[PDB]
This record gives sequence, C-alpha cells and structure tokens, in this order.
Amino acid sequence: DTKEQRILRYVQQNAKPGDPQSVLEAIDTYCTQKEWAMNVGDAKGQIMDAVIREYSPSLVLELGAYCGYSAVRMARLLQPGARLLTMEMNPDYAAITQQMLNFAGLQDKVTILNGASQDLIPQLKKKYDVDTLDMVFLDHWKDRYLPDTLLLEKCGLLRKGTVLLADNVIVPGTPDFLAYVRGSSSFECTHYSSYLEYMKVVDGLEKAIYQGP
Ligand SMILES: CCCNc1ncnc2c1ncn2[C@@H]1O[C@H](/C=C/CNC(=O)c2cc(-c3ccc(F)cc3)cc(O)c2O)[C@@H](O)[C@H]1O
Ligand SMILES: [Cl-]
Ligand SMILES: [Mg+2]
Repeated sequence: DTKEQRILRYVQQNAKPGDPQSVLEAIDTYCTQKEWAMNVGDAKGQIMDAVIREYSPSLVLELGAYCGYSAVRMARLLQPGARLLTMEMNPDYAAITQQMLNFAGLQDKVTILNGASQDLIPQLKKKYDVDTLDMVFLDHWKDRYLPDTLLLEKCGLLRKGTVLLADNVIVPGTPDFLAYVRGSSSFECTHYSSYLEYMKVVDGLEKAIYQGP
C-alpha cells in the first residue's frame, strides 16, 4: 500500500463523483488530517485558479501530475473545448492521476502523457498535434524547471503571451529558474507569495509570460 493509493481511496470514498471541487476538498482534508502530500494545495491553488480564469488557455501543459490534484484544479476551470496535457514519468502516479480525473468527471478534458518531460516535450508537435502552448504549469523535479523551459523554447512550443506558472519557487526553491526568467528579455515575470501546501511556511509561484525571442 502507498500514500498515493490511500489518498485516491479517500477521495473515492468521501468525495462526490463527477464533482471536481469535492475532489480537491477531499484531498485537502486528507492531507490536513492525515498524511502530508505535495499537492499545490488550497492557498497556492487559489492563485492557480486566478491565472487559469484570467488567461482562459485553450491548451495547457502540466509537468508532473503526481496524484492529479493540479490536473483537476486547472481542468475544472478550462472553457469548453479547452484541453490539458499532463506529463508524469512514474507509471504508478500516472495511474492514480487517471483514476482521480475519472472520478472528477474530467477525463475528456485531460490527456496523461507517460514519461519524462525531456523525452515527451520534443514529441508534442508530431505525436500529439500541438502547435503552441497557451500555458505551462511546472511542478515536477525542481532542478528540471530551467532545462525544460529551455527545451520548450527550442522546440517552438511557446508563443508570445504563453504563461508559465511555476510552483515551489521559494520552497524547496528554483533559484536557477528564477534567475533565468527574471533575467531574460524573453519573459515578463510576476511573483505570487503564498504558503506551502497544508502549512504556514512561505512559498510562492512565479508567473513568467513569454514575449518571443
Ligand atoms: C528528470 C525527470 C524530470 N521530468 C519529469 N517528467 C515527468 N514527470 C516528472 C518529472 N520529474 C518529476 N516528475 C513527477 O512529478 C512529480 C514530482 C514533483 C516534485 N515535487 C516536489 O519535489 C515538491 C516538494 C515539496 C516539498 C516542500 C517542502 C518540503 F519540506 C518537502 C517537500 C513541495 C512541493 O509542492 C513539491 O512539488 C512526481 O509525480 C514525479 O513522478
Ligand atoms: Cl493549503
Ligand atoms: Mg509543488
């Protein structure tokens, strides 16, 4: 048995089927009264919600699905016809994310891509029929935010106005990523101070809007 399986089971037993909000609530409740887990969480999730609503992205890429909390959170706010692609290298977690999304009734808005971002990103145009991304949410291994951002650029997947939203830029921290988007003329950046999921440790998200090269 694993922590991720317990979280799924808790949602399946307590949340309301086909109700994405009840899924988020049940995951938060589990993590608030039982085992901590690395979901973006409710505080940072409010900022995520705000960004999704403001920019109304038709195509979103998520790096790092984990239990699918962020996938549920973004997907539930997407406009009809809009789509989310989520990359997850761990097949156990990909399987959990799929069951979470199924439960939430969001399976038709989300496609889970299995594998590591550095290998999937270069297949997006040919294999998954992507032109450009409107939004990217980064929440995978922290030392990979910068390399994956450069890879997305190199592959021609960013357009002017593409919104990158990055979790955990303070804790655990993505100092290299921040130095890059804040120093580069190719991004205009806005920092959102909040709190780490399920506690009062200060963390934040960085919003970095691609300007073109
Ligand atoms: C080298 C491969 C990089 N490419 C990748 N491609 C696809 N999926 C990837 C992935 N890397 C990681 N993943 C997956 O993303 C998820 C990993 C996320 C890493 N997250 C964290 O480390 C993290 C950690 C904390 C944390 C904060 C404070 C603390 F004391 C302890 C932990 C808080 C967070 O909000 C976090 O997001 C997993 O599901 C993993 O399988
Ligand atoms: Cl929270
Ligand atoms: Mg995170």
